[PDB]
Amino acid sequence: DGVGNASGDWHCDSTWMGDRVVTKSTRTWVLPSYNNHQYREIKSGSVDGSNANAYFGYSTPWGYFDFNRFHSHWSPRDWQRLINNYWGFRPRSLRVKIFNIQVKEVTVQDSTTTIANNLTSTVQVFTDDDYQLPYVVGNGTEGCLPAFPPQVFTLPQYGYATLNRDNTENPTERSSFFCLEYFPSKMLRTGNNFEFTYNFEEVPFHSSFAPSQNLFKLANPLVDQYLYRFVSTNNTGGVQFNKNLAGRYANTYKNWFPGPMGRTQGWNLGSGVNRASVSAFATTNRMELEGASYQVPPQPNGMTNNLQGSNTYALENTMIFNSQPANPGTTATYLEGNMLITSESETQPVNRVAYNVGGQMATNNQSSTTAPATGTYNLQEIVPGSVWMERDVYLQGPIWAKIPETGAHFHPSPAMGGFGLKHPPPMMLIKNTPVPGNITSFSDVPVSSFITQYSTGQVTVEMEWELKKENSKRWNPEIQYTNNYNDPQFVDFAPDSTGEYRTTRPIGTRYLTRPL
Amino acid sequence: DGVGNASGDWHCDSTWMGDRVVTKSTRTWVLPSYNNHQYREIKSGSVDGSNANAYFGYSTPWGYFDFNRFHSHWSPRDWQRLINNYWGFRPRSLRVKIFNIQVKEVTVQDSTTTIANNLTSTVQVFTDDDYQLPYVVGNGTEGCLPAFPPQVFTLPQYGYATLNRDNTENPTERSSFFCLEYFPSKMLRTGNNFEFTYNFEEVPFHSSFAPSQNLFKLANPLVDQYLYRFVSTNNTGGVQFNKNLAGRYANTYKNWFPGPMGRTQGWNLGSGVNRASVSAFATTNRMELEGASYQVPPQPNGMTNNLQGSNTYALENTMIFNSQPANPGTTATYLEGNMLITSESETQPVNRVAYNVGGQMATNNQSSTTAPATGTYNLQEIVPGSVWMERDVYLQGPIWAKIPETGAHFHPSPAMGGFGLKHPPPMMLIKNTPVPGNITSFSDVPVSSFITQYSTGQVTVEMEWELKKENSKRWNPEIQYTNNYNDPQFVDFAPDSTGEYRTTRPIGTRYLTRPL
Amino acid sequence: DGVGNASGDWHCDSTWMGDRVVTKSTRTWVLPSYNNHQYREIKSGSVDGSNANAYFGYSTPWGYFDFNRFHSHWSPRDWQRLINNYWGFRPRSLRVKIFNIQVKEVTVQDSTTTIANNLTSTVQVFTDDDYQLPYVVGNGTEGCLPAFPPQVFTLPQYGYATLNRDNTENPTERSSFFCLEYFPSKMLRTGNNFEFTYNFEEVPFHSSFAPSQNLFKLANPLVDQYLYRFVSTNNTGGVQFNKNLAGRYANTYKNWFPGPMGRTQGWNLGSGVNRASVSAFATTNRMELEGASYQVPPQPNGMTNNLQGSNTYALENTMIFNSQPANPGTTATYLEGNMLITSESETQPVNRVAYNVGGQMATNNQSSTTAPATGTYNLQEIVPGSVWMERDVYLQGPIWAKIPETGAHFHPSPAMGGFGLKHPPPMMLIKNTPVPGNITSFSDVPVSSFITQYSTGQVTVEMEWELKKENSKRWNPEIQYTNNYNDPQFVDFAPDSTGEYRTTRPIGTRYLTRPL
Repeated sequence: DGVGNASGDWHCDSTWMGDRVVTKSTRTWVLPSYNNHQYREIKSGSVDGSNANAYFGYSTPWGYFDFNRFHSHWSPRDWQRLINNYWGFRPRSLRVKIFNIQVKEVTVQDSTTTIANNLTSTVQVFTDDDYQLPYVVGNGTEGCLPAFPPQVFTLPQYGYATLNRDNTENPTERSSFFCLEYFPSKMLRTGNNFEFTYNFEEVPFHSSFAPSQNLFKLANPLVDQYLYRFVSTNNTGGVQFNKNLAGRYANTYKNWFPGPMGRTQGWNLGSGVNRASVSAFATTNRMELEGASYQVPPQPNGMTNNLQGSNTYALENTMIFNSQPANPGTTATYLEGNMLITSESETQPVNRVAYNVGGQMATNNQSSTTAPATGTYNLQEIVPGSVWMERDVYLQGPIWAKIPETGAHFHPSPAMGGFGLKHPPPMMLIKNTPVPGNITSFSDVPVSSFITQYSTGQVTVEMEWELKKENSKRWNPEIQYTNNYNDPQFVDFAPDSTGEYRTTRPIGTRYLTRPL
Repeated sequence: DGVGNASGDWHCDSTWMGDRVVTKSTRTWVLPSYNNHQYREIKSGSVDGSNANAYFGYSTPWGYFDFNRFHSHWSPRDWQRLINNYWGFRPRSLRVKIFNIQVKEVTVQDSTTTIANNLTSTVQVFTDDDYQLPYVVGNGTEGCLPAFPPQVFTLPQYGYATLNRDNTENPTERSSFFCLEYFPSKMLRTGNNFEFTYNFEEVPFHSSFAPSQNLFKLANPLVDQYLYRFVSTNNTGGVQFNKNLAGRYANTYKNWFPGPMGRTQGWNLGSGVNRASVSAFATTNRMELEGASYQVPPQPNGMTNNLQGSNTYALENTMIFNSQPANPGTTATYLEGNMLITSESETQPVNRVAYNVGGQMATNNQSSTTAPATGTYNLQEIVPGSVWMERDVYLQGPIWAKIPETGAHFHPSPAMGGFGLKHPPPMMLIKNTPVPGNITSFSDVPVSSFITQYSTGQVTVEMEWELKKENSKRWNPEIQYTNNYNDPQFVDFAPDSTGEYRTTRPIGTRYLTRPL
Repeated sequence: DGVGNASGDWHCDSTWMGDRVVTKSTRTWVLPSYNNHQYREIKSGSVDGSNANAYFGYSTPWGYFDFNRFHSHWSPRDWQRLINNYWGFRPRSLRVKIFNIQVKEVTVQDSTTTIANNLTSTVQVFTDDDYQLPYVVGNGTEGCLPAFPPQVFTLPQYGYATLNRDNTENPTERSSFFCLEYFPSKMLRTGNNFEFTYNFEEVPFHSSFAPSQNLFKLANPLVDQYLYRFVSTNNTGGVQFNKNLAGRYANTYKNWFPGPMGRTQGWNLGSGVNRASVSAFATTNRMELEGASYQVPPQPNGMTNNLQGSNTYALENTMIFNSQPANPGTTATYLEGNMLITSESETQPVNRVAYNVGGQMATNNQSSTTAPATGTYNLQEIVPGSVWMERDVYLQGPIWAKIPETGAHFHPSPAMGGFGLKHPPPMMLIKNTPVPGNITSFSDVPVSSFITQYSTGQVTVEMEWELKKENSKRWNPEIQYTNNYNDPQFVDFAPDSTGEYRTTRPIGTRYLTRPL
């Protein structure tokens, strides 16, 4: 339309309408001109003594919008309203809007650096709707819409790794290059706006409740089982049985089993002595792939990293966030006091404890001459009639992940939590259209001098979520997420005296309970 | 209606109508007044040297109807008619009826103990249709409708365990209390009756056939494979191949694999020496959960506990029933002569043997200096292209189990056999409405003196089952379940001279065969 | 619309149409960027030796429009036309418009500080229609549309106090943070405008008349009462009566009583000696709240601060304005010559005098041995059959106050005068949308460098008022507000030689009289 008319309005809200809730968020973004308008091939060799660190890829001059964190859509208080009242939820639709664009030209003649706005410049924008480009959004990386609405953010630069050859920096004949200018995009001048809608594919509700019963003790403690059990042999070797009594859960027959587990190492937070001067890496859990060794946090779903009322944590089975945002490439050594360490202790009635052995079993064949022997195991995968709880979602965590296209997968639920999607919300890429400097003669060699500039604008995301109403018959009152602080020095989830947003705790999702 | 009119009739039957069969059972039940009308919080610490035995829960004054045993619906002879002719079956619907109620008041003045009937007293009854209460029915516990129709049974008391804290008797802030009087129930006087219907959710047919072929020998024994195999290296290290010949099953290429296995210990029944003076517990298979060690019979599906024509049994992978019903809390040491030990030997062509190693595999990397080494394994979970047979159903065993609500499970088929249901037949609870004794003054303190009483009545269950017709082209005659006894001293599955029902053998379900 | 077209026109007017009068005001406002775009948590401890001064709250980067002063809508001359002719009035509707916006960018490179206009920048605007935010408008604070139409004003910064803990600067777990960007707002570029309408809820007319009779002397001075009164006891103790004569008002029986009073201290203005070297604070009237002592001017309604034709003023029961506007945070010691001290002397026939005792009453029980004793009181609250006059409204005073939501209040009429409203004219907030400076690299840390800028525009308020026509039968002429000055050196309510607006007197509202 025009220069003196606004292309959209500010919307931040939450509208609860029974079975649905609609969240809206608007933020102000700024977009730098990345790479100075060109593609570069980026690469690395073996860094920090690990060739799993090697890669080969491309950085592009595009930036993208990333809103795959819950705090980008939920306020602390609406999150509390959700986890204290519902049993589950899932995303239904998405609507995005980019508007009020402003391109600024920057000129640094004689160290004066003046910023003027360029009314005729454009930004290009497109969404990759067929998933033809490497999807980098759901991998726990930075650059999402901020938690707090008044914050202004920088869009991150799009880049991707393709195939490297033999754990070195070199490409292979299969490494691909994707040119993003090879997709159709819209061009927007200062009076233009971009709009985009999306519907999620039917996914299972997240389970925002904790189990009120232990999986191995579902039998009625008042009645005995009509099943018996082998309990020994007499002085001659003949077998003897005993009836499974009422409430002797250590012996009853079971119908269901706990989920898969792979033992992780346990460390003590706060009080609780640990081995001094250790170097985690050398002894962490790894998986090999293409000849290299990778750490695999947070480990696959089906375990619990903490046992309620204990300070031992299987740290690599844990999501660890920082209480605040950090600068790029920081190598500082943070301590427990700076972190937001999550705990999955409310799944312990169903998920095995990560730092303990998973059980034991027969190692030999007993005979008149050999005594029965058993041996414990450290890992155990899926068996039939197995049940576990998926990892929890936090307000500061990720909403979805793309399920990789390979044609074969098992139980597509991402290790970091959230929804696993075949076709997730498409990537939205954006860049400042290049504007050439003063060029006076002809050359077949591509132009390399540009006017420096950047853009800024507003972005609105509108998500509809479907809720699963809590339907309990528990008599006594439940546990609820509550604002409880002893002698607060500042309000949590609010700006402090400096104006910086504070958050002292990770807020999970399981407060309500249910009988198994 | 009224005192002198009966509220229902007696129905026991079986109606076969092609693809369906409808069973009806009526029994006479008696209901004691449990706990003297009050809820109690029950609990236990570490019993028998195992804190997996600890719990915290509640007993209620309610009793419930449990008809989750096949012999509650099938006569020995109809069961035989089913397993000798069909390939499978599954439950379709359920209809329950409680009628002809009679409340009796018991007065023990001067050691005379007279029983009179109280025409104005009620029983309360309800079904938990939304599964809001801890479901205790499918956990192999006692108190089901009896096998034999003339038997009168006592309804069991409803109780449940909730969460205990740290393997001790104490509750946690998440432990829940469920008050059952907090549901809507019907009240029945002597002229009233209760009726309830239910439809099962589409489940897979049980497979009542044994495989006529071994899974590893599905190739035609007359033709060779067009695939080759590595057979050695020559004096220089160069690799050599050999064609896979006709009928050399030890080498053919396979497409499918046997199901998951976890080695269990094997013991000899009858003839066959075992290690003398053993104490099973210390070396049985265990799974850890919340810091405690639990035995897990019958182990997960996918194994066979016995090898046909052998007396070695992997006893913990076995369902062991008693030939007769036992008294509550018996600590007697039964011998093989008293038991009904089931055998899954007819799945051996597809399921690995529980007391043997599961296979072996590469442990190193061979080179000119090291010889290839291999190591056996004792457990192996699911892999792709795995096939196994679920555990069999017995006439004296369980029909269904509730699949626990956790949001994540794999292959919901219960270890003890039967159908795994998301929404199983709802629990039916019943209790004698309390009647206060002589109270002459007012008190804010709840009444604690009641008239003692009990009730009795009839209960009819009507189930429709769908059958899968056997469609074989086998030429020679099949194996059938048959009444074969050498010199019977009494008729089996009949009352003896005392009037007590006899059953000398577990009747499984696989007699018919099928080619894989 | 566009850059070269104006978004609205200038309207200043007054249209009298019988029973209604419509006022319109347009002003030019300027809006600074407050706090540099961020929220800050502001707080204070015990200041000036009083912990009632402690608080905890938040300043925001928003500013707001405040038109809750009568002089924002009335000219001195229309005010005179209102108070000389009507008996009352009340507000009926409100219409607001913000237009002709202009955002200016300010750059201070090399001490040149140049101001350019930025055609693409926005201001955000919204009205809090559900009263979800702390309402700070009706609390006698600065920043309203100016009295004189040519004046340009700065919008004040929105801030609020929430709960502090124990009269200290610390918050409590109940202290709330309100993010204003969490409401939906409009964005306006230089061609846009915002419009908003509101209807007041039916309120009682203000009473702009003075009583022509004294409340205790409503009886006809020509007739005696048919009631008698106790006047003494004879030498034996027997009681004696006397008839209440005609016009002896000191004794008649009364039907109605004066309003509530709490004694305030009286000081002499002009001529009239006061105690020398006093420090008011230590002896002013206070109310305790949460453990702290607060001064409570102007005291609750129902008293008169001055007795007509006297120079004694109960200064804390008085509204004291300054003859001119002052700078922020001035600690100057003003003298009577600089003030506009209001007087409520025209309510004296009905309201008790604040610096005098309120009356007296029985303190003992007389008997043959004790003489009747009495004791005066300093405070007396509401009794049944009590009548008083509310405080007057001045041209330089406040129009409305929000009645606090607590569920319980008595006679919601604000101490400072005006209308008390359940749902008052919603707050209108406005801010300059932030525009980021030159950002060249990505960071997850929020942007903190902005282009400095400010905005300006016009604002039009249109209020409809309903009038109550004066309907007197007084014969002789009334008192009227009149422009009377002996030897004027300058015209009052006009700009002086410097161009600054002068106002030498507070203009109340009661000139007309009425018989009680």
